[PDB]
Amino acid sequence: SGAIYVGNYRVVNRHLATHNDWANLVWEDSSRDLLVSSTTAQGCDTIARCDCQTGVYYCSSRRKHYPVSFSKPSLIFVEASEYYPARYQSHLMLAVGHSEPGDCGGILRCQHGVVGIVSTGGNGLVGFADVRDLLWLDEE
Ligand SMILES: COc1ccccc1CC(=O)N1C[C@@H](C(N)=O)CC[C@@H]1C
Ligand SMILES: COc1ccccc1CC(=O)N1C[C@@H](C(N)=O)CC[C@@H]1C
Ligand SMILES: [Zn+2]
Repeated sequence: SGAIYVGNYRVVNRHLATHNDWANLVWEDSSRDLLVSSTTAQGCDTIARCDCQTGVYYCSSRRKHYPVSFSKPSLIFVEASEYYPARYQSHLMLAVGHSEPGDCGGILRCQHGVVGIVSTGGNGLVGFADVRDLLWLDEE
């Protein structure tokens, strides 16, 4: 679990969105595993606007913050699950690092701010949904 709080937006994995999130929907994209809902309180996060390939992410299944090198956002095939059939997930970045299904929502940060959130994983791999291209999160 986990979410990003920027201005009056809450960014969550779409598969973990609540019914309140859906009632207050701003934007969602199933192919990205993202959903953004509106908030009443202002959050304390800043979104990175950069092409960084290094950073640190939080791993709940280890209670640890790990430094990582990660790939560029791309279309990556993700196996079928209880939330989606097998498909290409877009804007995904992979890294060698520990993850388990419950780690989704863990934030990845670089020196410029929030880069994305854990969305996928594998045997010694972790995948992050990028948020740096969503320029509108910084305004309106
Ligand atoms: C001190 O946190 C970090 C430091 C470096 C890099 C990453 C983090 C994680 C982070 O930003 N978290 C943990 C977070 C989560 N959902 O992963 C809950 C809220 C909070 C905003
Ligand atoms: C962090 O996730 C894992 C880590 C290790 C092993 C397996 C997983 C699970 C995983 O990849 N997904 C993909 C996710 C999606 N974005 O389509 C929905 C289902 C499930 C939460
Ligand atoms: Zn950066």
